[PDB]
Amino acid sequence: KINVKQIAARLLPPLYSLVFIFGFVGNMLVILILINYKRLKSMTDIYLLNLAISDLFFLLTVPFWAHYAAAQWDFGNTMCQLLTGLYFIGFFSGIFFIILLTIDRYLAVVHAVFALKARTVTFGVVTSVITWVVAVFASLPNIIFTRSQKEGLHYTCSSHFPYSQYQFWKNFQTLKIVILGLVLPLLVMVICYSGILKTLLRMKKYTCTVCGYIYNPEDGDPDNGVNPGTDFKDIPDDWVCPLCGVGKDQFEEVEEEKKRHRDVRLIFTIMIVYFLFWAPYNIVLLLNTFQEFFGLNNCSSSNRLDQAMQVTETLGMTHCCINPIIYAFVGEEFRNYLL
Ligand SMILES: Cc1nnc(C(C)C)n1[C@@H]1C[C@H]2CC[C@@H](C1)N2CC[C@H](NC(=O)C1CCCC1)c1cccs1
Ligand SMILES: [Zn+2]
Repeated sequence: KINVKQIAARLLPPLYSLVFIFGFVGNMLVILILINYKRLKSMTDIYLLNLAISDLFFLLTVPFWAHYAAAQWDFGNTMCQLLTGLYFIGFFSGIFFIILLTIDRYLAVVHAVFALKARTVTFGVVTSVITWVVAVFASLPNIIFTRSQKEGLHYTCSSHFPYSQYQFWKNFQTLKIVILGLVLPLLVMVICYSGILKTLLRMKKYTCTVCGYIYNPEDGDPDNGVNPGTDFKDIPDDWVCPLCGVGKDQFEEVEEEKKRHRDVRLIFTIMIVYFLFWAPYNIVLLLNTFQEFFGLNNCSSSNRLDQAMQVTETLGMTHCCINPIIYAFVGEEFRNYLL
C-alpha cells in the first residue's frame, strides 16, 4: 500500500478544524432559533431540532479525527469506541430524521385532513426517541469491533474484524450502511415525492392571462361539465375560460398559496443535498468491498478505490455543516427571521 499518512497529517487537521467551527456555529444557531424564536410549535420543528443534534454529535468527533491525522490516537480505548459510536449514531439518526421530515410532509400534503389529527408535538417527540434507540442499536455492532491498540510504536483507532470471518464482516457492514444510508432514503424519496407531487399538481390553481379568471380544482367549472376536484391539466382542450371564452393555452400557473405546500421546497432540498454529499461514499464503498469481484482487484484499482473511499467519506463528513446554509437560503421562516 501507498503511504498517504504523511500527506493526510498536513491536509486533514486544517480542513477538519474549519468544518468543526463553521458546522458547530451553524447547527448551534439553528438550535437556539428553534427553541427560543420558533418555540417548537410543530412536528416539523421537533424533527429539525433532532436533525440539528445528529449533526452536532457527528461534529464533536471531528476534532478527534483531526488530532489522530496530525499525531496518533491519544484518547484511549473508551474514547475510540465512543467517538466511533457517536459518528455512526450521528450518521444513522441524521438520515432517519431526513426520512421522518419527508414522511411528515407526505402526511401534511397527501393526507391533509388526517395530518390535523396525527401531526402533534408529542407524537413527533415520541417518534424521535424511538429513532434515537434504533440508531444506537444500528451503530452497536460497529462499536463492538472498534478498539485502540499500539501497533509497534504508534497508537491507532480502528475496527478489526476476526481474520476467519473478515470478508463476511466487510460484506455485512457495507450492506448495513448502503441499505440504511442510500437505498432506504431513496425509496422514501421516490414513494413520498410521487404522492406529494401528484397532490401539489392536482390542487394547482390556474389563472387566465386575458380576463384574470382563476380556475380552482376544488371548485371545478360544473356549469361547463368540469366536476369539482379536477386537475386543470385533466380538463379536455375544447374547454374555454368561463369569463372571456379563451382556450387553455392562455392559462398561467398560480404561485403556491398554502404554507404546507410551500414547506415542501425546504425538506426536498435537505434530502437532495444529503445525496450529493453521501451518495459518492456509498457507491465507492459498494465498489470497494464487493465490486472487486465484479470489477477490478489490480494493485492500481485497489489503491485508486481506497484513496477514492478516503475522499468520498471526507466529503460526507462535510455535510454536517451544510443544513444551516439550506435553512438560511431556502427556509422561508429563517429568511424572514434574519430579515
Ligand atoms: C479516522 C478518520 N479520520 N477521518 C475520518 C472521517 C471523518 C473522514 N475517519 C474515520 C471516521 C469513521 C471511523 C473510521 C471511518 C474513517 N469512519 C467510519 C467509516 C464507516 N464506514 C465503514 O465502516 C465501512 C468500512 C468498510 C465496511 C464499512 C462509516 C460509518 C458511517 C458512515 S461511514
Ligand atoms: Zn378569461
